[PDB]
Amino acid sequence: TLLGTALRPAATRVMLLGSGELGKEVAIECQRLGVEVIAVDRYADAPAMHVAHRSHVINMLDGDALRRVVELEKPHYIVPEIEAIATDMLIQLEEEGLNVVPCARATKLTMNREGIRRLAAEELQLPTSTYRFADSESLFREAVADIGYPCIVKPVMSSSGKGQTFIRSAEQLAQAWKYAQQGRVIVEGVVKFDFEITLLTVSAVDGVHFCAPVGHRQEDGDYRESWQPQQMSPLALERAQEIARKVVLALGGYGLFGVELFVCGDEVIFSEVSPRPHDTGMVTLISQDLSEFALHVRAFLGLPVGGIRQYGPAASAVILPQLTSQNVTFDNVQNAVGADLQIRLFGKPEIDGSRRLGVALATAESVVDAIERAKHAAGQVKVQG
Amino acid sequence: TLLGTALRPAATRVMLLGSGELGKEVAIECQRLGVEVIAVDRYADAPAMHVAHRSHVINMLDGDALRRVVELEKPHYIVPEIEAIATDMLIQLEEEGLNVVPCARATKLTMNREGIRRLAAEELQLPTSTYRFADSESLFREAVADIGYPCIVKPVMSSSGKGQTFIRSAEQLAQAWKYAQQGGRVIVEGVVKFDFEITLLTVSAVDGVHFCAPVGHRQEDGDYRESWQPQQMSPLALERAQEIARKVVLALGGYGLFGVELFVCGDEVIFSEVSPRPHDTGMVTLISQDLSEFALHVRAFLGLPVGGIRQYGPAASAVILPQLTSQNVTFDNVQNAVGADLQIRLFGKPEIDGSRRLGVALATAESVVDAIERAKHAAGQVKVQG
Ligand SMILES: Nc1ncnc2c1ncn2[C@@H]1O[C@H](COP(=O)(O)OP(=O)(O)OP(O)(O)=S)[C@@H](O)[C@H]1O
Ligand SMILES: Nc1ncnc2c1ncn2[C@@H]1O[C@H](COP(=O)(O)OP(=O)(O)OP(O)(O)=S)[C@@H](O)[C@H]1O
Ligand SMILES: [Cl-]
Ligand SMILES: [Mg+2]
Ligand SMILES: [Mg+2]
Ligand SMILES: [Mg+2]
Ligand SMILES: [Mg+2]
Ligand code: NA
Repeated sequence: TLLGTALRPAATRVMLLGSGELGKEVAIECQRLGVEVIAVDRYADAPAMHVAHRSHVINMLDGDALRRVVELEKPHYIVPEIEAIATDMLIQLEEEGLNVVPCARATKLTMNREGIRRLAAEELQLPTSTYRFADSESLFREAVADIGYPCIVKPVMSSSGKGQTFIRSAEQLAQAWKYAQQGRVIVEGVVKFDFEITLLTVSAVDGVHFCAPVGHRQEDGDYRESWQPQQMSPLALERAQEIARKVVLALGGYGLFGVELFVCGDEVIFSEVSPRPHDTGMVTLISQDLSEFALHVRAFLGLPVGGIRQYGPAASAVILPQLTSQNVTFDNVQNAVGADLQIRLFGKPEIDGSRRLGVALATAESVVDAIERAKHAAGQVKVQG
Repeated sequence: TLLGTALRPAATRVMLLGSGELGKEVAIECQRLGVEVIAVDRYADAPAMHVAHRSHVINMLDGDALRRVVELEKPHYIVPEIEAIATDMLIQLEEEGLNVVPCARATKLTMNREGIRRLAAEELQLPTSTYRFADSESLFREAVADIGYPCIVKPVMSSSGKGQTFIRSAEQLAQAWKYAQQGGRVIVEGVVKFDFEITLLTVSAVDGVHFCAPVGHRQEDGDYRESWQPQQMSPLALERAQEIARKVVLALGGYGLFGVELFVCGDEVIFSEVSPRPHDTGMVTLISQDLSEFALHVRAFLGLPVGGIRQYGPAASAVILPQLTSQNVTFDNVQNAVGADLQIRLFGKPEIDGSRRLGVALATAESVVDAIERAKHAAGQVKVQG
């Protein structure tokens, strides 16, 4: 591995496609190794751009645009932060010699539930929830019919629980199908798990390594809190890793992956996977020697991970206000930091509704205490408009 | 404590005067809190400018120049990273309402050896080496004869051991003086024979004075080569060291992290000098603590409470200090400089012309001895070319 000096002619260049808070930390980790960072997004002043060398505002769903910025910047690595990109142009660019992290196929399979679900379920023969894909309400209707209640319906091209609907009644169908169209879907058979985890799996030169399992709390399709390590059976864990390894290897390429699983007893079920750092993984900003962000960069740059140290019970708790403003201020911060307590404020230029503006990070003697400590600090911050 | 959003009208603005690798980290820590950062230095593309919202290049020794840029960016805080700045204007600005970190007086006192030495030694009555100042070659010679041999002569305005001579005899008098003139006034200090020296990273915050675990370091030709933490010391030495550090920081005044340099002779501690800001030897904290010295400085000067500092066990830093002339430096064999319990930092410095710290290797282990070896080893693996 040979790295140049940022801004100099031999500099190594990283293009970030998506400049939110996750991209912001990858940017910091690149900066730490003197890697040149170009932050791209669909709006100006996205958090990653504050810390990048330069930025571009584009319609990332626009392949030609994507091609134009890439071509212009000639990056060594292209790192997408989100799903909402023209993965087709990624494939081409890759085919053309660009290094897409972890690999372009990976991005593609994961932006569509059909791909990923089929791969895992069918191709890899892994435990997942019961499901069915539908192209028409009739079929939708037909499908929900076969899955039963309750059931989840999601757009094959959805995230943050967008267009999704939890179905316990035939009456929602009308709207359910409509939401899911707001035109193909999946109907999944609700799983009754003890808890949900994120298994942060890094694929690198020295193989696949796992971070301690990350548990978390979702609400209204937003993770609220995450913690590490989530208490799991040795057997349960062994199984989770097996599934994660098969999947990551199956998708291919070096990088940090967020493998979403459900745990019931010693039983593990595959849900989905992010071919990049996952929001729940923000707890690794205080819980490990190497954050998920640092791991992603180490991996993609072709460097060996070797090992991941975990520092005890730890937690993250989001700062998720809901208001409209283009001039947010945060008061009472002195009560949101302290021993074994930190906070991050993203630099997002405005908000109009519900948005994640920062996160509180905490460590403690117990996972439970870590969670309270983190929750309490996020809650002391007064978000003003 | 109220913080705005960077780039927004109510943004909280921080101006860094000096954009080196130390400033770089301070900038990342500000950015992590959505703090707006303007990086200033005497050359372009300096490390911290890589991560700043905006950058300017001026003569920071020029009071007028300084005032212009402050007028132009209207920062809430002015954060000096080096000694060579218009301290007299800082004072003005601080009176004109600007927050100089930790304070403008602390900055004036420490910009020259005389200010800080007389304060510590005379006003604070802290233990220090014997010393004598001199402004002529003859007075220089008079000071040596009074101080005796061996002794060390140093220019009053300097750092990273520039123009310093470890004088063992009269033979060296002449060259010593000349070289000293190369880096006016000089200091002649008596040689302290300590067991080891430390940097005690002291944080003055709204909630008091906090101490990081002692950092030991090894110096060579003006540059620190390795640093490690914690450095073992008796309980008594640790207490005396913390008493000294608390006195000096409070005496200097203001919130921030300070780098208190001490010599340790068994249970006795002697004051050497102090950085009114993060210290290069403290880079080990980038791997060894929950909050690096940079995260700490920011926390403190923003007026937030520290609460406390977590130390993760034995660790060390080892500099990447090549010697070459280039404006396009590259680093190879990187795959053999990082791994389990092993990391590196590459600063992004635009050029080199001789010896210059371009990065640092960091490692943790079960003992400082193993950490240091691991870290020197990794730094050594890096193939610097240009
Ligand atoms: N079959 C299922 N059984 C039980 N809970 C489910 C099921 N599918 C989803 N969930 C829950 O819903 C959350 C979001 O479901 P996802 O399928 O991950 O949706 P998404 O829109 O892709 O959200 P992201 O991308 O993970 S943020 C999960 O984290 C679970 O809490
Ligand atoms: N009186 C003294 N006795 C014995 N050793 C000394 C004495 N003064 C300095 N040294 C040694 O020389 C090193 C450099 O001295 P400094 O006074 O710190 O020089 P410097 O130019 O200010 O370097 P910086 O500011 O730390 S980068 C110290 O870290 C000690 O190792
Ligand atoms: Cl004197
Ligand atoms: Mg998803
Ligand atoms: Mg999910
Ligand atoms: Mg000095
Ligand atoms: Mg010194
Ligand atoms: Na001040």
